[PDB]
Amino acid sequence: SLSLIRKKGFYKQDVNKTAWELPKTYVSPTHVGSGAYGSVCSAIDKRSGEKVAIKKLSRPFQSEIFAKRAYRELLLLKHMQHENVIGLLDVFTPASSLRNFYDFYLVMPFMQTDLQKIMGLKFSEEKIQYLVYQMLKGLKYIHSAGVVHRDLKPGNLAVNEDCELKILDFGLARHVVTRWYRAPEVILSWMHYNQTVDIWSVGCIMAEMLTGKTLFKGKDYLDQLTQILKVTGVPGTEFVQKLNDKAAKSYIQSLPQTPRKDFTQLFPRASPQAADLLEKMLELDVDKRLTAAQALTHPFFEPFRDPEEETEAQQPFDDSLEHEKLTVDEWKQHIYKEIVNFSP
Repeated sequence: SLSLIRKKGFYKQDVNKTAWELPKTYVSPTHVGSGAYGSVCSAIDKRSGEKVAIKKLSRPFQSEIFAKRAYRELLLLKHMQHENVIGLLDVFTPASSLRNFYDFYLVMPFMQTDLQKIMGLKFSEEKIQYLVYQMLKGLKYIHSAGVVHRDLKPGNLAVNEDCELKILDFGLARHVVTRWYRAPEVILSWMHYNQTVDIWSVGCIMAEMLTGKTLFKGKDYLDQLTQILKVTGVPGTEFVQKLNDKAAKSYIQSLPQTPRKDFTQLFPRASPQAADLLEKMLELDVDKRLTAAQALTHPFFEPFRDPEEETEAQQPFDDSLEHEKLTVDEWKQHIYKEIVNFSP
């Protein structure tokens, strides 16, 4: 039938030449940024005076790829409940029914910036301890739900002036590069992957926080990896045997063999505990590399460690449609049901 819900509950405003339609409680929408999949405004929840981030999905029903990604993102954001993992305060559409459903919005905690904006500056070790501790807590959590990031980089780590950290954009890897944060087994596919793909990235980010320099930077990854392995050395026959390719085998065999790792030449100014953690995270062998839960027990983190904060997901993340192909309309119908049944 006919209804006044929409006109009473929502207002329209142009922000960054894009039409936004928001519930009346969210005021003063201000452009923050844009990507391929959405755009973000900050707004004030007038009920409390608090700042939130609102993401308008960008034409999510233009293709199956976009619609499926929007679905999986919504599901992930709804499932995760951890302080170091970005989550949902609200989702809504202006539409009163499925018939009229074309647009939706995600409401999230506002974070002023991200680590990419700070890279190049040398961080004090206590700042590294606190920020990397938060990264690992967040990873422990998503990993416990069966979710991996797989594309962790400074741009994906939201931070504020108090060094609070949230992880963004996890679980969407299956849905141009000169600085390389992905695990070598992911970039070069030379070995089976596990959840410690994200621990390698933490290592690269921590290395960069320490020195001010990107660890792997240049046109060709393998050439940049070599520069480091020439200084650091590689693991032995137990590692080489796991390699899925004899050309990868020859590459590793041609590098210096070093029984015990020592990142002293690599990071001369790094404290002993920093260097030791770096060595255990920046580990080529995927079975030897620390998990998040293991890295959290490292003495590097003692000044900030609170085991109670190191939670796990109560339930595994469930996405039966992960490998499915549906039409745009079928993805839309699945998304709509998830918006309607949302509750904070």
